[PDB]
Amino acid sequence: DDPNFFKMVEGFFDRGASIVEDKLVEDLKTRETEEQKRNRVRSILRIIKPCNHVLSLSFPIRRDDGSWEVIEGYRAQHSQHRTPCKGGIRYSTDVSVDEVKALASLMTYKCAVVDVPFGGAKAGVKINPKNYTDNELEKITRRFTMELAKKGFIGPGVDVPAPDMSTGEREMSWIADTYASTIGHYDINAHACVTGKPISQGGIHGRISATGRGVFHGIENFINEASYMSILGMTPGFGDKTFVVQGFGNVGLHSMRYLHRFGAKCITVGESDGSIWNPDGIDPKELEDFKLQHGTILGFPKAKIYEGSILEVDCDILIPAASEKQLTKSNAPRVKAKIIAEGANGPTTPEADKIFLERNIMVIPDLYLNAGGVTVSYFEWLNNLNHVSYGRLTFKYERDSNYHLLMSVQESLERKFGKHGGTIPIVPTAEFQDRISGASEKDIVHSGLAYTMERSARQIMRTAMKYNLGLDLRTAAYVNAIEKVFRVYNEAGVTFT
Amino acid sequence: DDPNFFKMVEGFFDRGASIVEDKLVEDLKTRETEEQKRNRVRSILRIIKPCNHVLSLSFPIRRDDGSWEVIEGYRAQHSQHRTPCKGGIRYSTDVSVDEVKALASLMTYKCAVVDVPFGGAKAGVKINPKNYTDNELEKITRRFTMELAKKGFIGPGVDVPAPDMSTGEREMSWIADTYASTIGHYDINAHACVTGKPISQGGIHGRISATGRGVFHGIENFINEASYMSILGMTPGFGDKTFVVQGFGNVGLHSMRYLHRFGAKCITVGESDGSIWNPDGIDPKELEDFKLQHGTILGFPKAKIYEGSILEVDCDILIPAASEKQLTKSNAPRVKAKIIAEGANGPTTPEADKIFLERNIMVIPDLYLNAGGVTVSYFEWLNNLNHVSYGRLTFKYERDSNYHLLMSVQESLERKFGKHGGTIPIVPTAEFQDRISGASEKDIVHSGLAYTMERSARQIMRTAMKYNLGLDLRTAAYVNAIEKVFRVYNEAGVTFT
Amino acid sequence: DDPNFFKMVEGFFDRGASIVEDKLVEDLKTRETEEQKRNRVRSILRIIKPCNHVLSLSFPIRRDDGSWEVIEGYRAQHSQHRTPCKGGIRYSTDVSVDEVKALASLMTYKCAVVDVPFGGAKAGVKINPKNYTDNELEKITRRFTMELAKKGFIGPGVDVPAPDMSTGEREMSWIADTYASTIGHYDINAHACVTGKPISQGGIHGRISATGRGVFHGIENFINEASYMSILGMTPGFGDKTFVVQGFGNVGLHSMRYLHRFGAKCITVGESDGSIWNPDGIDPKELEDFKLQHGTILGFPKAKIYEGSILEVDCDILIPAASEKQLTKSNAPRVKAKIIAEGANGPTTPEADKIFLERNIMVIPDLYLNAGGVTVSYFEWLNNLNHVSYGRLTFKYERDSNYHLLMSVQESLERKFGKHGGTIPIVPTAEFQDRISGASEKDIVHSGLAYTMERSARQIMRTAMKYNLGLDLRTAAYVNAIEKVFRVYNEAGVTFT
Ligand SMILES: NC(=O)C1=CN([C@@H]2O[C@H](COP(=O)(O)OP(=O)(O)OC[C@H]3O[C@@H](n4cnc5c(N)ncnc54)[C@H](O)[C@@H]3O)[C@@H](O)[C@H]2O)C=CC1
Ligand SMILES: NC(=O)C1=CN([C@@H]2O[C@H](COP(=O)(O)OP(=O)(O)OC[C@H]3O[C@@H](n4cnc5c(N)ncnc54)[C@H](O)[C@@H]3O)[C@@H](O)[C@H]2O)C=CC1
Ligand SMILES: NC(=O)C1=CN([C@@H]2O[C@H](COP(=O)(O)OP(=O)(O)OC[C@H]3O[C@@H](n4cnc5c(N)ncnc54)[C@H](O)[C@@H]3O)[C@@H](O)[C@H]2O)C=CC1
Ligand SMILES: NC(=O)C1=CN([C@@H]2O[C@H](COP(=O)(O)OP(=O)(O)OC[C@H]3O[C@@H](n4cnc5c(N)ncnc54)[C@H](O)[C@@H]3O)[C@@H](O)[C@H]2O)C=CC1
Ligand SMILES: NC(=O)C1=CN([C@@H]2O[C@H](COP(=O)(O)OP(=O)(O)OC[C@H]3O[C@@H](n4cnc5c(N)ncnc54)[C@H](O)[C@@H]3O)[C@@H](O)[C@H]2O)C=CC1
Ligand SMILES: NC(=O)C1=CN([C@@H]2O[C@H](COP(=O)(O)OP(=O)(O)OC[C@H]3O[C@@H](n4cnc5c(N)ncnc54)[C@H](O)[C@@H]3O)[C@@H](O)[C@H]2O)C=CC1
Ligand SMILES: Nc1nc2c(ncn2[C@@H]2O[C@H](COP(=O)(O)OP(=O)(O)OP(=O)(O)O)[C@@H](O)[C@H]2O)c(=O)[nH]1
Ligand SMILES: Nc1nc2c(ncn2[C@@H]2O[C@H](COP(=O)(O)OP(=O)(O)OP(=O)(O)O)[C@@H](O)[C@H]2O)c(=O)[nH]1
Ligand SMILES: Nc1nc2c(ncn2[C@@H]2O[C@H](COP(=O)(O)OP(=O)(O)OP(=O)(O)O)[C@@H](O)[C@H]2O)c(=O)[nH]1
Repeated sequence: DDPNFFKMVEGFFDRGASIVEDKLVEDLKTRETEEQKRNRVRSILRIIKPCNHVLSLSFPIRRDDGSWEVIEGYRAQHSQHRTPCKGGIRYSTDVSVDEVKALASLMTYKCAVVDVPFGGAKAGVKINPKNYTDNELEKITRRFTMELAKKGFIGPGVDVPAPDMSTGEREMSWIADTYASTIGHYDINAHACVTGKPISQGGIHGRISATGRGVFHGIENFINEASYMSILGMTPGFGDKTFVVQGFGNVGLHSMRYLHRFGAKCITVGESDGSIWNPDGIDPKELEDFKLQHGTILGFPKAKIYEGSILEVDCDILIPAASEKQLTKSNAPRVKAKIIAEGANGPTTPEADKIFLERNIMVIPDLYLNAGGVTVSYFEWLNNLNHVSYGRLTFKYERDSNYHLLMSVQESLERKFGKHGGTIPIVPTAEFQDRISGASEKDIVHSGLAYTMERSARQIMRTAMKYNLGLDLRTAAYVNAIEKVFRVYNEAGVTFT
Repeated sequence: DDPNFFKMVEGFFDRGASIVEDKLVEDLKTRETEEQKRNRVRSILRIIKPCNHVLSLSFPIRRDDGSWEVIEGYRAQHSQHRTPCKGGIRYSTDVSVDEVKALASLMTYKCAVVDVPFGGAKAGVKINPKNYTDNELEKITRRFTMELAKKGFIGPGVDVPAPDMSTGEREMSWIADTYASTIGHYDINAHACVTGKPISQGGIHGRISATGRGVFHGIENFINEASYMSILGMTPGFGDKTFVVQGFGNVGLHSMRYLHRFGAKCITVGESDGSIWNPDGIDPKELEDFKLQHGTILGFPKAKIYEGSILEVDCDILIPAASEKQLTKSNAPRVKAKIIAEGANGPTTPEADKIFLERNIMVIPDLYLNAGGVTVSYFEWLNNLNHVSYGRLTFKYERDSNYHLLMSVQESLERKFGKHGGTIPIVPTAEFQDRISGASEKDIVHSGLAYTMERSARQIMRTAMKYNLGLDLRTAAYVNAIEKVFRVYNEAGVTFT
Repeated sequence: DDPNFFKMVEGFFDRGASIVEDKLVEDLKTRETEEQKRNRVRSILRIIKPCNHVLSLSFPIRRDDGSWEVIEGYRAQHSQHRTPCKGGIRYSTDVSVDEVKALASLMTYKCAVVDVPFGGAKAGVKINPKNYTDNELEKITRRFTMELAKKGFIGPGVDVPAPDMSTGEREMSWIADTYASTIGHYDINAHACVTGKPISQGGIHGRISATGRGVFHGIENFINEASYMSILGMTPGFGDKTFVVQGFGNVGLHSMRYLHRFGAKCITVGESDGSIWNPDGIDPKELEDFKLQHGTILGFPKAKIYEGSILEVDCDILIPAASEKQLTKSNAPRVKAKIIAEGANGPTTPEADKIFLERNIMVIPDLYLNAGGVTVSYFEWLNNLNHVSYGRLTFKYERDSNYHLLMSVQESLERKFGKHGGTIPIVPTAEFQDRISGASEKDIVHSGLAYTMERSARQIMRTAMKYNLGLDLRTAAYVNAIEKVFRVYNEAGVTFT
């Protein structure tokens, strides 16, 4: 059980088309024959599936010891029905076009599941950042954008890179600075070419913790749904149950704190080295220190090394957040859990899905969970496309206008019950007192994220009941994804051909 | 005491770096040695200080008598950490690269003190507009932009000119029309290349009086601060004290009315010709007529000519708003005032500062006062970048929604106290009645300006206490300025070098 | 014996580097250590070898029956040391990135062997032109350029497509017309984006027969070299020996006529269907008719069907001109020939080379033979980059000036021997009479091609003796190729890295 990662995501898309194909002909309003309309649907589905562009590079670089190297680099743009196309830049010696093509596809559907205006994209670099000088990573990241930009694969109108595995705000700043100063110098939207930038360079409050909140608001939108918890046989709530984490990195890290702050007791955590198992809870603050002190989660003196993979650890909510294809046909029989959230991108093989549906354990699709990161990188790309600190124009104004609603209510009452002259004191609460001056930059993020992953969780529930998919929310997700991208191709007069 | 105007502003920047350098190493989070980190700070400070681009021109023109002339023209772009770069266009026979370089620097800090997304810039033209036909000024202004545009010094992504000395809305319209019709024709943001345009050409309510409000809200934010007025030995309030004005032009003019309407009695006013001294108040309306009738503030029959410079006149609030370096080591001993506001750009020599701190008289930095003009020209550049009359989308909607808050409150009460059926009339006040339909174009200006210069006045107070700078708010201003521009260079991975 | 076609061409490049590496260190003039210089050479060699860009596409098309299809399309740009990059566009259901990458590499060396200023490139389309309407091929070819152009893979400054397998002047006209009218409309060099265009659309006399002349002048430059014919044991001349042809298409066709007109008796010919064997000669005119009448070379009533592959036919000069990898380890033992020319691109597997060197049969590298086609498509790209019919400016002038050389010689003699008054008639010959008006468009082609493949044949001979490669001219060719591309990288300061 190790399919070509692109043949796998295609496999999910397949079961999606196998169910939509019927409810999609009846919504096609053209005037043709029944079979003809189906010969129209299946055709458009064959256009969605493949990637529309897969660039492939090679970089002469000069390492600090003067020697040269080549660096294969990739970038796919899955679909063009929606511009621009976002997608992270991954640094790993395990990246390939067969991987990038699929990760590129997912973000075409992630962005469709959470209603974000972007096509899919993804860029890889065969590289191990743990090997190279922090000068060499600059000469590599800047060259990698110099190559893309001149071939039309970076720019606020075509593609928007983003952080991903083994990349952070450090790299994303090198990109925005190279693009702004070479190609899109005159363009007013220069700095808006990448997301995940540092705050001082045009970022957004909580771009790092963005994905974590995703995993959080996702789990919350289901744990607090009794219709499934009655099936899974658990309790709506967090402090009553626990969870584990694969891949203590950005997702895994912030998936903890936001899920740790509400009573859910993070049992264990692991990484490429080993596992750290404590059935009583690990402080996400303290462990975060060792990643900056001891280089690994190992040695953590408030837990122990675990002779076994996290995926088999007894818990309540499994969260693979480290790499692809981790759960598989050989790990599925030994999960011993109830819910498998997904921070990583397609961490479950399609063979293991049936076993999970068979074992009666709910799998929440990665299309829905790690989509939080996108929906915040959208606010960033949209922040620095308007050139204004959101809400700055109307801080002093909203603060005044609200002080005149409450006043008018007061002045109005002091004429009806004011016969005694009694001063009715209409004053804000503690909560409203914060929201007087309006929506600050952080407020729309903590809301626009919690809202985007509210509508999405419904549209997934609303579908899985319409088609009776039970706990295969994944298939229900692709249905909502495919139905949306279809109406774009259908009405667009797909081509000039 | 007549330093090179660029060696002067550098001198202020110096005393700024001399205090930040310590509290800035500890905020640098890189992993190096102490001395190394200081070898990193001082280096970045040497990058901020100089101008990154100083163009220099020469114009063949054809005067109306057919003769040719050359016209030296300058433009500096101080820093590029923030695009675009705004900066006025000054017409004076006293402009030079040594001047423009410094005025360019100030606006890099002005924009940093009031948190406005622009680098600094400034453009000069060795010219005397009082000499040339109002046709020749067009052939000069249009040629001056034709030259800049083709070399990448005008355009909504690089630079945005603005009014300044001896230029008004007349000139700024010639620029926007030349740029829109030659270089950026196809660009959607063509007309957004300059600010200070006429309203019919995309201006903003009160762009002329914008700078005056700055000087006003600045003074107000300090006069109403007892912590200093206890030191200066005066009273928080305006009608109890007076003020004078140097340079009756745009700043000086509107600095009067907005400071005249609140009881502060404008004692005198002067210009290149002479002074007009009346210890009982000059009507800013009446005097404004003579500038359009008698060509000068002289002859004003409700005052007298003053055999002396304004800077020595007895008053309470001195406002130099005419030119640079006016106060100096020779004028400082004879100020006879309490507060010296600054409408002009660096009207005080650094030598006179010590004398002012010694004489125990508070000097409000020009970085803070005339920054109002920028913060409104930002709203303009941001108005005509969105292509919509701000608030037009939601006039009829907010008006309705507010009529349903007040109604719901009424309908809610008529069920609790409505046992008598008594019609509770929840109706807006007089004030709220204006703010029903929402934020109009003028409302955000009168607020966004009053708000921007609220946060700034605090950050300056908040610093001058943290470092104990007493009344040298100027040094406190640069500290806040330098700390902000530093975090941009620091995190940006300053160069690809 | 069926290596990955890119692992094969790499294999030749390898044996090339294995011999140059020594004679290339001594020509490196930098000041380093011996081993260091070798750590510099091997590094640059690792930069040359891989492709710098390999795009990959997918086309929604609308077949005439209304159904949709996807069409994978590829394009590689091997190297960028020389812009633009030429390369054909092949239509075949057997194309893939693993093929295009190598064919792209060859043209980086072809162009280096014949000193033509282009990097390598190649574009494929998984398609069978024998299946689609001649309308559908237009909707496919135009879309394929629309996709490339917007991503910077067509244009006289980056890439220049050209005819190749299953494409002719029909397709190349659709490309030039689509590019000229969409992307490079304003560009003055629009129509110069592709070569192989029809004459009326900016072609060159004999662009079709261009490659054939290549195969001809190549063979001639060796057959008339006794130094090898003494080794091979044959006779310098054509009418005394015969030859066969694989792949009667463009190359194979015109390889016949130009080699048929000089006595060499074309024995047989074959194609995807079958062979046509006549040991007495096939009229290239008559057989050309059946390709336009009977759809195949079969049925040709002046020969017979041959139960066997051409590659084993007894002859004197074998010319595979149909596809890749035709000769191989299984066909090498049964060649029964003396010289194997190569019209096709790498039609010989590296394993069969040793067998050919062992069997003492000379293999002429495809790098040298089919390079004629490029050297004419260069004249085209250079014709329509100058916007003038070459030689038109000086037809009437050269005709006059020559009539004054011959006259002056006459007038000069009629003073020395003119004592008798005898009219010396200095008049042109028959041959010169043609070349009076100068170099017409066709003359430079028939010369610039015959000349380009003169210098190249020497530099290959001049190398194979310097290094004693005997009859492995192929390895001698790559040596001259690598030595040239190396001096470009070496001196260029290879990167900004
Ligand atoms: N971080 C983000 O912004 C986003 C991340 N994701 C997904 O989340 C996943 C992880 O987040 P990242 O930020 O990439 O974390 P990261 O970039 O910090 O690295 C993940 C960590 O997991 C560990 N790990 C990697 N492979 C492993 C394996 N096979 N077994 C055990 N441990 C392993 C590594 O030590 C690494 O520290 C990624 O796979 C990505 O697909 C998706 C969207 C946004
Ligand atoms: N290089 C570029 O083109 C960049 C452009 N931008 C744009 O600027 C706007 C900034 O808004 P926000 O940062 O959200 O406001 P904000 O109030 O969130 O500002 C965040 C930080 O930026 C600093 N800052 C503000 N103005 C500055 C200036 N003129 N110079 C140096 N530092 C300054 C402030 O001190 C604050 O610490 C964004 O909308 C973005 O579109 C932002 C970053 C880089
Ligand atoms: N007006 C604006 O939009 C802004 C102005 N400023 C600063 O405000 C100052 C004045 O405002 P402007 O609009 O330029 O005024 P303005 O362009 O109307 O001219 C200033 C007036 O002051 C008088 N004056 C000039 N030099 C003088 C001297 N040495 N002694 C006595 N009188 C003199 C002149 O007669 C002139 O009428 C300028 O120096 C400029 O740096 C700063 C930001 C924006
Ligand atoms: N040349 C250009 O490209 C210009 C573009 N603009 C853009 O147009 C927008 C206009 O909004 P505001 O002026 O703030 O609205 P507004 O309500 O403030 O309009 C101000 C004046 O413009 C006049 N006006 C409005 N639409 C007009 C039209 N179609 N033709 C002639 N006059 C008209 C109105 O009568 C009004 O007196 C701005 O956002 C600006 O971005 C503005 C000026 C010039
Ligand atoms: N024609 C040109 O302009 C140039 C051609 N070449 C090379 O010359 C070769 C042939 O020239 P083209 O113009 O492509 O000819 P073409 O495009 O007319 O087709 C070649 C012919 O050979 C036959 N053929 C193909 N594969 C075969 C196989 N496996 N067995 C038997 N017969 C087969 C086909 O029936 C076809 O008619 C190509 O492989 C190409 O690499 C190289 C440079 C320029
Ligand atoms: N669409 C475009 O931009 C094209 C531009 N060109 C340029 O035009 C130049 C033409 O030179 P050659 O064709 O080598 O000269 P040529 O003497 O070889 O002309 C070849 C044919 O073109 C025809 N022709 C010449 N001028 C014409 C015109 N104004 N309208 C229609 N047909 C005409 C002639 O009758 C002749 O049959 C080339 O240098 C090429 O650069 C050529 C073809 C297409
Ligand atoms: N690595 C790390 N990041 C943190 C930590 N605390 C907060 N952050 C991030 O830094 C940002 C600033 O935190 P706050 O000032 O508390 O604002 P906030 O958004 O209310 O913080 P949260 O509610 O925890 O998301 C947050 O949005 C988080 O994304 C922490 O302890 N460790
Ligand atoms: N030169 C000059 N300008 C004026 C005068 N009165 C108003 N203005 C400017 O013209 C604009 C229109 O004035 P109003 O209709 O009163 O609107 P406003 O913003 O409430 O006016 P103010 O509150 O005085 O700023 C104002 O914003 C001022 O900038 C005046 O008497 N003389
Ligand atoms: N298919 C085909 N093409 C031909 C034939 N004869 C000539 N051509 C091509 O058409 C062009 C015009 O031929 P010519 O007028 O004889 O000029 P040319 O260049 O002297 O012809 P060649 O010397 O045979 O190359 C030639 O350059 C050939 O490329 C032919 O019989 N069949």
